[PDB]
Amino acid sequence: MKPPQFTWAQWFETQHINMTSQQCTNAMQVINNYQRRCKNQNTFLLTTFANVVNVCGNPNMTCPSNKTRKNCHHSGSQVPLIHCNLTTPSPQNISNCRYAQTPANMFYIVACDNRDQRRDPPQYPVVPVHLDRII
Ligand SMILES: Nc1ncnc2c1ncn2[C@@H]1O[C@H](COP(=O)(O)O)[C@@H](O)[C@H]1O
Repeated sequence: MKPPQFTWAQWFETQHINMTSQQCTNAMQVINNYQRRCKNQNTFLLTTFANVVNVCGNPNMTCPSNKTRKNCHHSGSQVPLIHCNLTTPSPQNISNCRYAQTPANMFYIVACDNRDQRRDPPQYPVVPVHLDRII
C-alpha cells in the first residue's frame, strides 16, 4: 500500500533509509501517516540509498520472503539498523501508535528493479524496491 506520489524506490527510501528521528515512535509517524495504517514492523537501514543501489549490483538471489522472485540481492556485509516493533496499535488514530526500537548489525536482502521511467531520476537505472529480509 504505497502512496501514489511515490515510486517504489522512493517508498523504499521513505521506509528503510530516511529515518527522520532516531526514535522509532517519531520516525514511524511518517510511514504510518503516508500509508494510513500503523505498520507492524519496519527496519531502518543505517546506510545510504547509493549503498543499497550498489547492493542491487550484487549477484541475483531468490527472495526468501517471496520465493517465486529472483530479483533480490544480498548485502556483502552486515550494516547497523534500527528495527521498529509496534507496541501500541491504534487503528482508529494512527498518531497514537507507539513503537519499541531494537538496534542490530545484520545483513539485508533487497529486491531491485529498473527505475520508474517517468519519476525516478535517471542517475540510478536500477533501484531498490522492497526490503525482503534482514538476516
Ligand atoms: N515491480 C516490482 N518488482 C518487485 N517487487 C516489487 C515491485 N513493486 C513493488 N514491489 C514489492 O515487492 C513485494 C513482493 O513482490 P512479489 O514477490 O511479486 O509478491 C511487495 O511487497 C512490494 O513492496
